[PDB]
Amino acid sequence: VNNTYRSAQHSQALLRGLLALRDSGILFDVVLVVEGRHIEAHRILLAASCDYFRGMFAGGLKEMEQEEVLIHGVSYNAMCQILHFIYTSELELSLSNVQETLVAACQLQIPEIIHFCCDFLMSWVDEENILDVYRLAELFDLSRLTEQLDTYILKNFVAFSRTDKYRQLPLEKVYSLLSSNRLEVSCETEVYEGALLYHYSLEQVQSLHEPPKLLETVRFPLMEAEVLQRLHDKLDPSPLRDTVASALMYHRNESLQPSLQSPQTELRSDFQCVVGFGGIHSTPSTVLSDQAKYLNPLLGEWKHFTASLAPRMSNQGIAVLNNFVYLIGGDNNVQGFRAESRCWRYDPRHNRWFQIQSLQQEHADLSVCVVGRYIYAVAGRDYHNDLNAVERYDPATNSWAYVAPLKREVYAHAGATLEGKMYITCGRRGEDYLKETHCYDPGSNTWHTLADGPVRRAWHGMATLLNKLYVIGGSNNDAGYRRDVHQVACYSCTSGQWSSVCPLPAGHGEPGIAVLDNRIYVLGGRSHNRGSRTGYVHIYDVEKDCWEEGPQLDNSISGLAACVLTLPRSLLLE
Amino acid sequence: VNNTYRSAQHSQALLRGLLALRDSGILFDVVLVVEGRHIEAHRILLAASCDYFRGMFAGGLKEMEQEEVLIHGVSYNAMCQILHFIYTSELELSLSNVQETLVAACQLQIPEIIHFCCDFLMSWVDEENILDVYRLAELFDLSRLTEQLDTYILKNFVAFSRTDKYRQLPLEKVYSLLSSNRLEVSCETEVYEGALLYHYSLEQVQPPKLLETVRFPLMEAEVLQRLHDKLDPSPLRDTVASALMYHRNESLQPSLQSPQTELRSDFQCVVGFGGIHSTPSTVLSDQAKYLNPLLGEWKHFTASLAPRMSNQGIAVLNNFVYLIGGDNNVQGFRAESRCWRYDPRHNRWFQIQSLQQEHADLSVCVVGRYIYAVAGRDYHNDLNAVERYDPATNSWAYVAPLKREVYAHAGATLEGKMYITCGRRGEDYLKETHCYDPGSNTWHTLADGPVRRAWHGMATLLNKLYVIGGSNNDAGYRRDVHQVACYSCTSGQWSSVCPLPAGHGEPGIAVLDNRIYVLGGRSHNRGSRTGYVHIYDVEKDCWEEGPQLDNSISGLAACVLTLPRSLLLE
Repeated sequence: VNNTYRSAQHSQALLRGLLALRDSGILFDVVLVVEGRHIEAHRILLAASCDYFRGMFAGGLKEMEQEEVLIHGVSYNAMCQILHFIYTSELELSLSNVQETLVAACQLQIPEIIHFCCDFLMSWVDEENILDVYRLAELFDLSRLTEQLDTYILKNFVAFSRTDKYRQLPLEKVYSLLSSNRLEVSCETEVYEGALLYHYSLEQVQSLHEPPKLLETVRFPLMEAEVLQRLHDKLDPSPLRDTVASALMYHRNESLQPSLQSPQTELRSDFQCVVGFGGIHSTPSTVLSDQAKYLNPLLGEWKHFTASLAPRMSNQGIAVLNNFVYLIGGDNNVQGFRAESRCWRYDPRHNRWFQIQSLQQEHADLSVCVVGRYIYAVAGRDYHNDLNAVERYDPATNSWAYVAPLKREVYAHAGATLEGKMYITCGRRGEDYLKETHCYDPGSNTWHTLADGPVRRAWHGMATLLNKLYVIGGSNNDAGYRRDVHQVACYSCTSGQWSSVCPLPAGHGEPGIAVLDNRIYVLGGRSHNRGSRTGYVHIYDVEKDCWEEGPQLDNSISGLAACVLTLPRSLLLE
Repeated sequence: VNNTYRSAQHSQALLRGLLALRDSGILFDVVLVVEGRHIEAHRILLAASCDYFRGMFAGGLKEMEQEEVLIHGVSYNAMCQILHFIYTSELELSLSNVQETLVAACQLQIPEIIHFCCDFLMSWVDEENILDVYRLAELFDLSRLTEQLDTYILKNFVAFSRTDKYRQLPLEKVYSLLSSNRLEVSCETEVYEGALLYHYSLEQVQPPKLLETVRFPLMEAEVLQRLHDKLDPSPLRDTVASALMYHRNESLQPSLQSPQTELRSDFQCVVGFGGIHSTPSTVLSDQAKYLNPLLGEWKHFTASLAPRMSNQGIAVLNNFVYLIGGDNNVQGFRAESRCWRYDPRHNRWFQIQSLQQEHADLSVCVVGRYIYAVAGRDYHNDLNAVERYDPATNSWAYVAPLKREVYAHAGATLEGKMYITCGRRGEDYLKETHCYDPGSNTWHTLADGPVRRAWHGMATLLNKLYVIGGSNNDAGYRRDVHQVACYSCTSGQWSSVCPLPAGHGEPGIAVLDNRIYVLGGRSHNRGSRTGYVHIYDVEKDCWEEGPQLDNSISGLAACVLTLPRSLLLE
């Protein structure tokens, strides 16, 4: 209790001394007189906040070496306002003096006070003072006022469309703002109405003869199919007609929609709230869940979502391509060994669903990584046993493309392509437990040597987090007994070294990779020591290097996987 | 409506500005020449560099507004220390700047500097620097290190007998520690010998007001009785004899209150033990954990032989509770055979004699020869036999009928005074409301309740009992009654309070530093008890998270006794 600390009450003592000196009419070093009115404040705090004011007050003239200080060749009102704002830490503005006060604060290099005043003015801006906001922002050129004005425009464009403010606003700026995928919109009809109001008189709307350039900013494929068809029915021959035809073709060819992507088919919404799909939860019975109810660590609470057309599959392989989550196969050995062939792919970005037919693949409980237009499948099993003959397939073309066969038979194992190279580690060839790890690169179409796991575990899948094999621990009876692995370490096979990563609090093989807010979150699996599924998950980031309590899942489940995707504002609206 | 935001890095900016002003060589307003030495510096920076300089030379007095300032007792060492502290922004002591600072601070008339030097010497006190530490302690004798110095002197009295630090050590603190009985000690055999050796020399073992300043009867006499028997005669032996009869007076513990039997400390709170919990949690409460305000949580401890009583009565009569039987049929009847009484004054508990009639959930006042109960009733039904409950004497005798027919009613001593509002004929709401005070044992005249409302939640509002609104099926829905009726004879005016969301029917009454807390309640809409505890302060006009009990029980008795060592240590 004798460590040297840092003084923090010196400023309070200095302010108290300055106030005592000022109240007694002594130690008058800085004096400001405005129209015969005297204002008392502590000059110590004011002179210690910025350097421009200190240099102006004490440049070295005769004013700084006398009881009375005179400022010649300067503006008395601006200097007095700046000094008052710096000393009293308050922004006293009016309906017409807001711009002058903001300019005075900016001249004093006060970011916090100026930003607070600008935010207060924006939040208390009347309709009759609309012209007093844009002009003030243009004249002041504040680093924060422009952003506040842009946010207000983006949030009140709907209200401005009805009023004449939309007409007064620049057309080029409005078009540029609409082009960016950040504006808050509800329906394509509203966007079209806003574009028409920007490109035509508001009174006229309440002229489609001339196709404006800003009309192309509206995403035709993102509109409703019926609405798009109705618009194209009366659409005259023009670039808008071509866009409508392209959108109609994309809608009618939804089977190959991912292969017919266009620059105008981009979404614009959220991106977090990872929503889990599938999986088998022991509580209250072994059934394939079809609801979207997860626990997003970023939000700090359980994720809320509505699963529409969610397939009833457990531990299904999840592959994300073109920002779309696809589920292929999926063993259901929890309720009994039975191979699953039917598979479906969802397209939340396109607001539709696709029934991707799957070919006859002799694999179960296998993970397929879609790298580019081709995919590779590893692990797998025969009809009643495991096998080492791994055959890949391409979901894009439903073709059984040839891939590198597995080095050893894998039972309930997984394999993912790290930096475009499939990796297989641990595993168990039936009763025998495999330990050698082979990283068969899909590009080379052959097996290759890879670094063995730091801990001699079995039935552990291979996952690629941050371009590294972030898998450690594992808990299964294939190691010899139901004994927990007391040694946990992260050995990067790609780098051939024990790269530093976040240690796993619990060891579980075949963990589902889930990245949210740059945090390596792994859940699911079963603990041999506990003799059941693990319902505890921790969301910790090695990069953050912060230890805290991760969100708890709603129920204990196994074989749950998730991926990063853009979520709509409807989920956050509830 | 202006607000003021202060950054946490402004101290560094102020220091940088002061350094820039000092290094500029300009903006000098005060010029002082002392001992023929001429320097240029800022007056504000110089004042802020030191601590006592700002309060001495910048106090706004006549000397602070003069060209020349007179300084007496200021040596070059003090100026060098101030300059070093200003330059390095560090304030600490070392092995080469300890004695010099203490010597130079004696003539500076700075109490803060002397106290800081004494604290630094105490934090760096070794066997080779005993004289310097003693000199620093004598120079300052800070009020914060006095207790530590006294404890160190007492624990090493053998060495302190010949050491000069004993004369400079505090005497009042040592005397207070010696007479104290709550001090942390792992034993009472070697500790007693050490205390005896510290207080008096070994030769004595083998007028003065300080000698009589020790309150032997107030402290624990159980361990000091043997020492006092062999000691000289004193008038403190009467308390030991008086307390001897209290061992065989467990039944009459509240009646045996004595002037020296006052309640030690004011550590009154709510303990999540006792009572019968039926809704909304089907878990029996057994952990007797006491919340620690220093720790902020009720840490678990070894609750060996803890008093486990179920559906026990709750009363506040001079920190002593007396009750007979127990009935909680409104929230679920539960037969129990364990009866416990909370007596923090005696720091002991005993099994009281069970009365013939199980009458409880009423107001018990420590008046007369025994505690009196207002009429009586069975566990859940009214009975034609009227008797008074006397658990202390276990005497079942017929009593006169009460003026108002009340069975299983609710009553408590609010703020140490008995009060009753409206009434209820058990679990069935009635139409006639009469306020009978259990303390007076008579139907005192009061204002008639215009609205048939009862079994509401009562809290401490305007230092008086107040019932506002209510929650029952008499209004036809689960709404709030706009009319609020409160009887405050002492206040003389109605106390406005927010309506109680949960009704309080025959619950335990607890006072914790004039802060009413409600656990459980009555929820007619849910068909069970309240699964959450909420406090609705009228002044706050908002819902705040109060102390959440471990078990959401209703009418759970609170026991105050000696806490476990692990629980006390938190």
